[PDB]
Amino acid sequence: GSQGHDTVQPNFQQDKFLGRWYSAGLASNSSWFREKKAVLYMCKTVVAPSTEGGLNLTSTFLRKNQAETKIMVLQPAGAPGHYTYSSPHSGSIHSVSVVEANYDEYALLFSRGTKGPGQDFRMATLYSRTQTLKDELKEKFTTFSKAQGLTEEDIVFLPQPDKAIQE
Ligand SMILES: CCCCC[C@H](O)/C=C/[C@@H]1[C@@H](C/C=C\CCCC(=O)O)[C@H]2CO[C@@H]1C2
Repeated sequence: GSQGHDTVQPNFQQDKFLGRWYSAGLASNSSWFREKKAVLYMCKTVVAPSTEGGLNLTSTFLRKNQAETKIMVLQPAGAPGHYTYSSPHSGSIHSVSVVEANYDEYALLFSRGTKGPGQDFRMATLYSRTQTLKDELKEKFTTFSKAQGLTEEDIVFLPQPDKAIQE
């Protein structure tokens, strides 16, 4: 048994976090998004400084089940472990918080969206800057998931891109 609503650890450092990253772990607290989460395998993800003085995470996946190519702009909001990025939904509204993240080790972020519609969807992204399995990151994210009420069908850990003939 376990419990927990959510929590963010202040003192975030984009200096040793911003940049290119490798897919390792992901999650989602949505019911409609999960139906699509099962079709998003490994790929490339890089976050660079936005032209508007912020952050821009560009995603890209070629071949293998599905080919993706998008980019979001994250802008800090008050606390260090709190930002927002115009996502898909007409008015593009999103919010993200750093539940932990370590220096030169790994980066973890939780993206939740709260809009009038009442979506109240959440997400957990794990970025590996080494391409290795971290016990702390694995345990911190996996466990933190319980507090975030993750979804077994929403979790995505560096899926195998053995999708052939999907050019
Ligand atoms: C609404 C916000 C969406 C943010 C998406 C995010 O910036 C992308 C993350 C990359 C994912 C693959 C990319 C796209 C999957 C799209 C699935 C879909 O068609 O809806 C996973 C592999 O590396 C990471 C985790």
